Amino acid sequence: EFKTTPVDAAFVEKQKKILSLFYNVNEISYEAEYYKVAQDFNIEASKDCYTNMKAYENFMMMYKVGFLPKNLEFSIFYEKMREEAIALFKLFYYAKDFECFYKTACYARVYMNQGMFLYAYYIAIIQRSDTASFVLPAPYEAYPQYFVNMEVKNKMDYVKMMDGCLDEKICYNYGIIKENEQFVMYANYSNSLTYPNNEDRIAYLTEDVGLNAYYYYFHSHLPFWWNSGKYGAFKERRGEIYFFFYQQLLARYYMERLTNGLGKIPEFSWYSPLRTGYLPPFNSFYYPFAQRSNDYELHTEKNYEEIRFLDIYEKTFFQYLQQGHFKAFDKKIDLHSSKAVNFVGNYWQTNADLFEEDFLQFYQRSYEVNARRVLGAAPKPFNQYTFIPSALDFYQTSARDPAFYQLYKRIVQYIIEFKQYQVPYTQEALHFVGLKISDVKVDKMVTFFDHFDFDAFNTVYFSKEELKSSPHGYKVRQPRLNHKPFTVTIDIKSDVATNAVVKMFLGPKYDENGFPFSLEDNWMNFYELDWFVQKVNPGQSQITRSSTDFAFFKEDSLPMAEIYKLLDQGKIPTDMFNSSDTMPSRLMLPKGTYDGFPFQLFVFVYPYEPTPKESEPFKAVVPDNKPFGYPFDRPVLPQYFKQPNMFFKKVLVYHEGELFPYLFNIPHYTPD
Amino acid sequence: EFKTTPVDAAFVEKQKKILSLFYNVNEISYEAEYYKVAQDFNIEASKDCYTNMKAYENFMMMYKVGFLPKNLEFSIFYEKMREEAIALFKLFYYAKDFECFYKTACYARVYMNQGMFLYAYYIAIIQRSDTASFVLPAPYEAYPQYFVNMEVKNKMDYVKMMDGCLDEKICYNYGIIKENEQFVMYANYSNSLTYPNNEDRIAYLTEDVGLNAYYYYFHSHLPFWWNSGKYGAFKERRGEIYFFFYQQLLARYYMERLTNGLGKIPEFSWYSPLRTGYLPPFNSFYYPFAQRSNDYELHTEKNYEEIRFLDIYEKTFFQYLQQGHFKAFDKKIDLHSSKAVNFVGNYWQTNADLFEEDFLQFYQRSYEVNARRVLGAAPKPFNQYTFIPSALDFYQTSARDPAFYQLYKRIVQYIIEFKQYQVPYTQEALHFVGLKISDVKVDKMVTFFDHFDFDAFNTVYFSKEELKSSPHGYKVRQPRLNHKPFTVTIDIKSDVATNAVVKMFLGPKYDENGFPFSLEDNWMNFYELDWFVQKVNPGQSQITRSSTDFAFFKEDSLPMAEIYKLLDQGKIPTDMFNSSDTMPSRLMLPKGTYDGFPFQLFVFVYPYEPTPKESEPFKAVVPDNKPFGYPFDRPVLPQYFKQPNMFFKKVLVYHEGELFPYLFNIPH
Ligand SMILES: *[C@@H]1O[C@H](CO)[C@@H](O[C@@H]2O[C@H](CO)[C@@H](O[C@@H]3O[C@H](CO[C@H]4O[C@H](CO)[C@@H](O)[C@H](O)[C@@H]4O)[C@@H](O)[C@H](O[C@@H]4O[C@H](CO)[C@@H](O)[C@H](O)[C@@H]4O)[C@@H]3O)[C@H](O)[C@H]2NC(C)=O)[C@H](O)[C@H]1NC(C)=O
Repeated sequence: EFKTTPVDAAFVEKQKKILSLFYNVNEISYEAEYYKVAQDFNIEASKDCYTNMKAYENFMMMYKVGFLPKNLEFSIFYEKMREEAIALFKLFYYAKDFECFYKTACYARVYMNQGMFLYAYYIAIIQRSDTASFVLPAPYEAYPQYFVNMEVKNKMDYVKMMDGCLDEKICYNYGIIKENEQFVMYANYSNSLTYPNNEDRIAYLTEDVGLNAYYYYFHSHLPFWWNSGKYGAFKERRGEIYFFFYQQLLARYYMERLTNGLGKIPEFSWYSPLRTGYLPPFNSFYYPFAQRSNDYELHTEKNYEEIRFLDIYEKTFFQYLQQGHFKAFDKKIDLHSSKAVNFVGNYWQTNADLFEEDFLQFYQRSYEVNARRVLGAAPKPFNQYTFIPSALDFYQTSARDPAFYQLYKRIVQYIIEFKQYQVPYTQEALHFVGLKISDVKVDKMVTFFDHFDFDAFNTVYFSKEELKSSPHGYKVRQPRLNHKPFTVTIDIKSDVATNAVVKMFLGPKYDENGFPFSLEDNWMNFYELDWFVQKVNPGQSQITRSSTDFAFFKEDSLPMAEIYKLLDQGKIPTDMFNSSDTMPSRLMLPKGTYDGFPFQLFVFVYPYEPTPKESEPFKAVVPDNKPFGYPFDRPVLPQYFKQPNMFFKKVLVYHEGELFPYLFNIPHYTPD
Repeated sequence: EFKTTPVDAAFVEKQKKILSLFYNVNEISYEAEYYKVAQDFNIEASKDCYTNMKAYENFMMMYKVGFLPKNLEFSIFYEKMREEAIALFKLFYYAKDFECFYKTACYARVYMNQGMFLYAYYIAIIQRSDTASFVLPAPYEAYPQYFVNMEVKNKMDYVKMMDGCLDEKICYNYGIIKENEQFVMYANYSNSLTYPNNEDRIAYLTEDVGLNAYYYYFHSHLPFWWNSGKYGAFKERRGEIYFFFYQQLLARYYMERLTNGLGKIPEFSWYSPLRTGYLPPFNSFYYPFAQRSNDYELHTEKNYEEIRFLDIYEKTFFQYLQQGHFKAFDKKIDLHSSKAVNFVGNYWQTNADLFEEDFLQFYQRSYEVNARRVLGAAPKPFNQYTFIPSALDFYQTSARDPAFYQLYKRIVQYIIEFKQYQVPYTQEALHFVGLKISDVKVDKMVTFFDHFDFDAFNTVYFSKEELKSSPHGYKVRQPRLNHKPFTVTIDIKSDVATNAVVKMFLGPKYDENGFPFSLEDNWMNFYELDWFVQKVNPGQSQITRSSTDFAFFKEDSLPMAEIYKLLDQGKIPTDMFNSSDTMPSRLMLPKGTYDGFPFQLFVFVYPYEPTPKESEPFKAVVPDNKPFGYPFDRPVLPQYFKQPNMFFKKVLVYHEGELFPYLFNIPH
């Protein structure tokens, strides 16, 4: 009951090579294969490992100067850095074949900044079409310092310096135990000291490792600085998925807020104090992460120039809308087409497609980068290779900061302002003639917390001796949200014999007040649970769909220990290779309440139009003509949403066992 | 459904006369008794109707000048108005006997500002020892303009102008119905258009008519501007009563917050914007009530002077705290005693007692009065008699404004700072030698909403013809919170045999965190449910105690129409008589969840010391020399609250039927 895929022996060899660069990423083992291979890799004499001569020579130019030194923090949001990671990726991506890529990576694993190496390496593995099917470690196993609060990281460093536990009893009381000769450290989510306000209610979501990893995978599947020509016809839809990704994520987040009684995502101004502070429980080699207080004044001497830029970046968009048709980055933008939809997203992300070039150029300033800089609260960088980090400097920690959700809310509002220019769906575009949903039934929907382990060994240091055998076994254990399986049953009268699409969303039923949401105001608050095609036949029939089969959710990634165990059996975990960029399903449902929190499930059935065969960047691109998020991709006329083939069903989400995650990490106490 | 008291014939004659002044408060019936008696009343030639000659002549000087004109808004927070209300109260109170009192009242009811009359008349009935036992209409029946949202008031006004329903079925859809030839108007609590924020989650408590009446009652039972010497031995505890009242209230209010996901009462600063606005649906037929927007700057030009005042009034207090001991207002005060608690309360209320005088004087400025003027947001009064009203201008609307709880939270905190001077209770002062609570059991505690009617006839005008028949029958229907009765059973093992005091408190179990509250930071958050004396037996016994019997909660007021019918039978309602100044039962519990919301029940048993034989200003004054709120009148060391004669029980408060009151008011 963990999805398997069989896999042959040539595969095992290549997968083992790729996985091996992730062992002890923070130090160098002189007797690892990678070290020998890098010693033996003559880079000057290797023009013929590369499909692209320019990339090679471009790398050598920067190479001869020198790169970002080992041990410094890496972030693509600083330019000098970005130009280097991009050079590294071009090398990885234009390597003739696998041998070539492996020597290049070994070299980089040895001689280059570990952050930069891991960033380029992940992206290249996802992007190279000969590596497309290989599995990667979960990002929290590759960069545990981005996923572990200081408290836990310190406890582990402490256990290491002592070479183990003084005595068991002392240790157990501090949440430190041995299991099968490995160390396990119980971890709480952070308290009122890092989230000095109500946002702490939600720390179990915002600090969730799955949810942070998801954002990282999203970025690495199509990074802003890269064009999307690798993906064919998807190029003309890149901006669409940008909106969708953020609209869905914020919809997921607002639902968490509702169950924890927290109301709307706050709005703000660049010219005003921002309310919800955040003190990141992280440090880099030199600096504690930058802290932002409650009521932090965004508008100060240090951010004035940035704020001017941000301000006119948004107001330009207003000017576009005001005008309908306008000259923008080559063509005339007409707001009534869908070349408009694409433009809108590329505009807000300042991605490579906006400029219709291959890679983001050195002088093109991004809206999102400057926003993160203002909101990150950090002091200005010490030099081009040394910045003071904040949660917003990385996709791995971004979702920990309340400001992150506020910033994307603002962008999503802006896009929704443009979406006011889109013609709404008519009766005839949504009516499925000859078919009616007569009823929807759902099993009990139940959430709970349960423990979850990962190996954090990459954040622990090891002697020359211990390294000779790839040492690990430093596990973090944490209560994480989860739900039970449940089945949706859909009942249908049908005249016709066609293939059909069934979509299901979850959205709010009541606002923070107690009033029924009205669709005109709530369509942006629905997130997709599922999509699939079904043969329908006339009469009454019924489709059953288990939550374990929902399209947009995955199983927890396996740890590397387990990946290797499986490899020795010719086995690969499906969800880790066929769909890493997908939301973990443990977070499928907001945390419920013991009585049951009211949400609603929208079930929509429409005719299926045979759409060709692609191989797009994400799981969110289903083989359909339909816009992403359809029929909730755009403003609603409510009288058109009483279609026989639509059905809004009230459902309560329960919760069972302890309502608070800390109750799982108390020494002489066991929960429920 | 209500407790009755048999009542003799003399009483009924007097009670009827009293209640008759509360009929059609807003116009005059040329054919009613009160009118003829008022006309026959030579105020000039009847000095001998009064105990106090000074009071008599004082009123006359004033009356020769002139009083607040009829129809204008009356508020005791404005100097000249207060001085006039006090003069009229002096008259009522010093009336030789009930006859002179009636005449004066008839006289006042005819020639005077009706609001000013009602204010003075209420208080007089409560204070005069020959009226001590008589009953009063609930505040919402006497001043329904202060308990009705504008939409409802207008629905009634237009029905009157129409002389009834044109068409039953349009009317129905607007929540207007005929019942026994009386009109019933259904009323919603106000929407985000009234509280443009989170505080609207709670409108069902803050707008609640019981809760607002309760506050009006607490004021009238002992007004800040008056002396407390009428209650003798109680005078030494007036400040203690003042603290306890607000502490309890805020504790109750915070519990409603917690069940609606709301957290701590925000703190504020006179020199910064106040986050939470208030827009009242009330008007004085002249000005609408002043609105306070969100993020309203307190420190603007028109408030410079008042903020200066409020600022030193506070800082003077800090200086007290810093100095430990000092002379103030005659006295030498040492913050280690209880002559201290009393002083501290009196200080904060600037009441008459703080000056050792009979009535507040013209020029002794009140912190609460200016706090309320600044927070109330109104432009400055136009003249002596004409201000722009705010919710904080009246005891009967105060509880409706978020700022009200913020203001009293501030005062109560300053008192808690003082309380750190008080020496904590020790093991020996709390331990009951030879007695132990072995268990506490509680019935299911269930809240719910159900309908409640009152007569709003007082804000409707009638013709000469109609008036001849003193007319009513304009009823408002509203969902109100409520709970099902429940029993607490306490199990006690004891060695010997004495009378015991049993006390029950309700506190939160967790903060907005989800984290257990510790007693150190929670003692202020317990509200008292009950107090009673018990004969304890040797060995094992069980005390059973029902909610319907809880000492600090009352049944609902009956409307006058019902009071009249009871009087016709020789009966009155006990609670309106014996305990009007007590909180209503239905509000005993905060709204629960279907779920069941986690709180704790604190059960205390201590030895009974037969003491005081008194004459009570409030029912909060129980015949015990212990402090009010004992053992939660002061900072706690959590390790002394483990005596066998204490039990903390987790209870869960459930809720049944509809969670939102508006679903109770939907048409077809
Ligand atoms: C206290 O507060 C509550 C809540 O605000 C309020 O209840 C609301 O009352 C209104 C009418 O008084 C009610 O709407 C009526 O609604 C019904 C129900 O409609 C339902 O079905 C529709 C499809 O058939 C669907 O589209 C709706 O969303 C809903 O589920 C409806 O039959 C009425 O239709 C209209 O009639 C009016 C006549 O004036 C015409 O103008 C119009 O052309 C329609 O024919 C009408 O809309 C509403 O649903 C209630 N709100 C909620 C949130 O439940 C109470 O009235 C208020 N009570 C008092 C005494 O103040």
